[PDB]
Amino acid sequence: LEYSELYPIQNEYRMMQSLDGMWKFQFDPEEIGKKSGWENGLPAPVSMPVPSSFADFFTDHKERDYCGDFWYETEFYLPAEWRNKKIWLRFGSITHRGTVYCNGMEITSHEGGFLPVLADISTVAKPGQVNQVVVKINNELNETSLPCGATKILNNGRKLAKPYFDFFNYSGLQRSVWVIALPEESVKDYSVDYELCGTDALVKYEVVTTGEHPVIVRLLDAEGELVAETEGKEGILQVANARLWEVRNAYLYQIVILITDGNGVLDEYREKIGIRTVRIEGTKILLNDRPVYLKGFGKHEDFPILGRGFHWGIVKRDFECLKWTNANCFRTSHYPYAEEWYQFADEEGFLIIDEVPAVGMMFFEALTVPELLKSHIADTEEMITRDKNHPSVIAWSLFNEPETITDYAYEYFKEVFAAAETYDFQSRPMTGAFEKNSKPELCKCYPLCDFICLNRYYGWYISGGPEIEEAEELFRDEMDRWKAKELNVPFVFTEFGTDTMAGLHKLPSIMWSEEYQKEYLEMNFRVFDSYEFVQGELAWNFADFQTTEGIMRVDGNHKGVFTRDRQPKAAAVVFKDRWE
Amino acid sequence: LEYSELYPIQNEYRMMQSLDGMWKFQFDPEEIGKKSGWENGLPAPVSMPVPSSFADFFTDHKERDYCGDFWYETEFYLPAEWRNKKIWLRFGSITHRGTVYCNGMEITSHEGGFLPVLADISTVAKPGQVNQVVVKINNELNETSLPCGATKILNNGRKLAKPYFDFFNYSGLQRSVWVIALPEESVKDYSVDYELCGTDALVKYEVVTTGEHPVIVRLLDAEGELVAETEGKEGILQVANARLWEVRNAYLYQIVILITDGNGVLDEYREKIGIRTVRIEGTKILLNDRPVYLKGFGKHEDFPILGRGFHWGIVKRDFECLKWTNANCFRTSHYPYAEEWYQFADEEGFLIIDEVPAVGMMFFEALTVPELLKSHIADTEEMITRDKNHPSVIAWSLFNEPETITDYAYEYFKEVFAAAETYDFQSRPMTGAFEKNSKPELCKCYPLCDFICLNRYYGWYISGGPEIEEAEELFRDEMDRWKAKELNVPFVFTEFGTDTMAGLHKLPSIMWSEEYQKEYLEMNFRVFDSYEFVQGELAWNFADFQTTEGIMRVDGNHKGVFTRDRQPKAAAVVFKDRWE
Ligand SMILES: CCC[C@@H]1NC[C@@H](O)[C@H](O)[C@H]1C(=O)O
Ligand SMILES: CCC[C@@H]1NC[C@@H](O)[C@H](O)[C@H]1C(=O)O
Repeated sequence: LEYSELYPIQNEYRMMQSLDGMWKFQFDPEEIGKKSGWENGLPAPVSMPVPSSFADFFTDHKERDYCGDFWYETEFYLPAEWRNKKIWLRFGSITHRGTVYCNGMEITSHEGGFLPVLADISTVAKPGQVNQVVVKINNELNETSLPCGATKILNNGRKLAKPYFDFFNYSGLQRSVWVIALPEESVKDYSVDYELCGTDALVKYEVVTTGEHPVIVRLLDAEGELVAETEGKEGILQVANARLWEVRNAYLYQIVILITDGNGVLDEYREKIGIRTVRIEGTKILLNDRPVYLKGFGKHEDFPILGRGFHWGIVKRDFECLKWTNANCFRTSHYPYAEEWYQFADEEGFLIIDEVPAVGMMFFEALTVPELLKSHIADTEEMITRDKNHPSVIAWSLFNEPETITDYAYEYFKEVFAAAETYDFQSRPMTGAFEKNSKPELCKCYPLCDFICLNRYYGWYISGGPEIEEAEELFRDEMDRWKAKELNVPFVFTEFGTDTMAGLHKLPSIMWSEEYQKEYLEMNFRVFDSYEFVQGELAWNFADFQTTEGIMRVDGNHKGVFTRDRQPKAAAVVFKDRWE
Repeated sequence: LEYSELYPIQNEYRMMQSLDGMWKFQFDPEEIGKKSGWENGLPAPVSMPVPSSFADFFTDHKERDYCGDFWYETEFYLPAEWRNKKIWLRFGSITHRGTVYCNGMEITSHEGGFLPVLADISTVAKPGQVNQVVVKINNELNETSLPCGATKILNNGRKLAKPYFDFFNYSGLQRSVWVIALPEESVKDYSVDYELCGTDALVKYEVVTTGEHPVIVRLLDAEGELVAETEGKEGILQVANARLWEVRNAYLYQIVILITDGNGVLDEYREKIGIRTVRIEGTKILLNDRPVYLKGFGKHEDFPILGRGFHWGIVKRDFECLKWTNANCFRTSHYPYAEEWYQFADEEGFLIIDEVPAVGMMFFEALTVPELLKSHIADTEEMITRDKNHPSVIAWSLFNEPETITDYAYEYFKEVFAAAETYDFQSRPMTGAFEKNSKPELCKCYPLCDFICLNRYYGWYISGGPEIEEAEELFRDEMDRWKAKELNVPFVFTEFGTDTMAGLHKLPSIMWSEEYQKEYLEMNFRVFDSYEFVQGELAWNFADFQTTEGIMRVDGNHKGVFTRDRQPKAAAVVFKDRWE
């Protein structure tokens, strides 16, 4: 990468200033912004909160459903002291794609709406002056970038997003934005990997800097005491009597990376890390050499009014709810989340399956597929480079429900997995979520996976309601087929659930009632527990969330175990009791 | 005041750094923190979002309902450049009362949970180092501070808040927190007052600084061009062809206040202001010499999960909803809001009745009343000093539903109104909201008001439901009595409404149904419109909001016209159509 993914910090060598707040904002339906000097300032803006999704603020359909080019602007005062440093704009994300301008100058463009965008403004920044940032953003969907979809043209050239995925096309500046200053020679990247040696541990590391000066790496314990120190861009930190990062029982060391010259320090980067190993052994998932059974949910970045907008309050409530259910894991369905989610998971000892936005791929024979592959690999590189050093991240999900039964699909995913392996210093488990169409006798892609993730809806989409006993039989039939393959790999259910309207009660139960959600889960558990190789269950979904409007979605997706405002339906207790 | 209420800005002279994010947090039920040295760091903290109210994150009752002492902590790097500046911690608020520590040292204490707390850390700050802030907060209610209530002690020592008011006792660090650096001689306060002279305007001003050097005041138009300049701490800016700030049609000038010495500028403060006049003439409220009829709502700072936590997203959605109803006004029931609300009202041309938290006073013969009065006047000073220069703020509300029929109450409020007048350079209208118990024949306090605000619930608390025809006659009976008093002042209804459960439909309507809310409002409008001296209507409430639990509150107060997640009930269209 031509930039650092490292989370910004502030110390003697590194500075940061938050650009969060009310920005200026303007829709650009005629695509005339770059033609009309908008990169020097928007002509008729309104105020827009950052971070947030823009959609749900407005009271008119055409604003909520806006698809196309739209613009953000703000101004910030840059302290004189920042002069001649490497000055960067850092966006938590820009959804889905955009071009960053600063002081009227095009700086960078980025494709992919769920990972950091870094824009080097060193040569155009004005220290000791007011500076301007303008962002051209586009939220259209296509088949050459993730997540995939189409764009429909209505009356008067009005664009409408048509997702190939089941979540609302929220967009904008949905995460925090910073302007930062780095030293001219800086720590750009680092990677850690762990080995357990009895009561001791080894922290293997690599550091990438933008210069040739000497590197020192220190490890501090949770009280800030030095426990290990080594010299060099590559080395091993030996940790006596290591306190391991454990499931729902985190312990975090602090790694400190220093660049020195002679007597003085040029740069210092610090980050909390956790000493832990994750391995697949036969059909078991091992955390620190002990089997762990995954218990939790697929989630979304989704909340009333804010859309996918980041807010620590959402993190806090969601983790308190997760803990109350006795969960230990969640999947970042269906895109990398704000970095802050992983920081918190690290502190709370939660396990994360980190997922790239490869959703809506079902297809692999189109002439656009080479471009799609490039995008998919790029997103994978960015995700892994960003998230690899979180102890919470124990697996990568490289797709959700693609077509997998053709040789077209196999050669495609072979390239993605190959690329992912080169990016992850830890080589931790890689997987993807399979839809039912990926039949055991047909699927060609499951051998690429370290463990297999299944999304199954026996009792909802297949033989629901009065046919639920047939659903169970069909479920066991498929699992018997997987069992007979004797693949000797763990299986994790990454989706199963029923749309459930809070307050809809019926005796006997019906599809959409709270009682049916309970009965469906009970049936699914009976099936899960019948197969030794099942090693995890992540329910779909943690909470009701927004989707595209349609005849199958009653104000979004109601397969939540919690309501959208984060309150438990009856089925939440079923999970709580089972996972205890 | 021993500090500045001015909103923080960043420029060559003034620096700011956000402390928002995840803080450390610890409950202190045994009241042991200070004797245990917690000001040096919390021993077993959890993470808590700032800004937010802490209550609704947790999944246990005793955490949600916690009443007593609790502590916050965070750390921040101070740039070395900030040395030789005056360095301050600035809390948007600390709810309800607290003591600020920095680097282990007690800095300041504050009583009053809805206005800024400033802590001068100049002498203890360590520029170029990590610094620590710890805050001890208490959220108990009593009768010597606002808002009033009691604190119940359960037999096991556990405390429970018992409000005398109808909103949940949210508390914590509910607004943004900054650390800021000011020049050693700085602009501390300023006041503007307007006079309209044909097509021109006069901006009279006073500036208070922390030194004796010359002051220059400039006024810039909305495009940044100079329209007026004067020298001196007191003066008049002459504005040719002034573009007045108008209801729902804002125009904002920028005032620029400079301190200078012989070698140049020492400090620069800039703020947007709007040229407008507010006057009461007979039964009319005049804005820029033209009558205005107030149309809008009482609001709350209240949102799912965040509690009263500030978020620009809530501001944006709420103002879009307000504009959609064709409103022009809201009251900050029942406490000053975060400053950002007023900034936005200034931009959107909304009128604000700014209200001090004098709620729950019904009582004035108790030995504790002199201390309550001092608290009330202190909050009034802070509110008016903070908010006086907003063009949106057209009136001060100095109470909500106190006892007003005794001589004790009259002497009390006489002092509050006198104090408020001394603090407001503009001498704008002052008022308070009266309950029904303040009968026209018995109330002694309405003559203190420049206009009268009535809270009335004819058709809800009085003769609701099958008796609504009687309610209308009773309402007209009271209004006929007010009419016969011929007070020649405007009346504004500041509360009227019905609890309404979204989705409860009945024909014929019943109390709590959406249809009844519509019929109740239609009845109230017929009465309002029967009296010339009625000059405004602010419905209770904009949105459903959280209250203490009880047999009368079904998950909070449902008199909202919008739901808590900001969607319109049937009655919302009734307002929209009337106010259009
Ligand atoms: C049978 C595929 C189910 C589908 N899987 C992907 C999720 O993103 C959707 O929300 C989920 C659903 O339809 O509920
Ligand atoms: C008869 C007084 C009514 C009362 N007034 C003050 C508000 O803070 C309450 O919410 C409102 C209510 O009970 O709805």
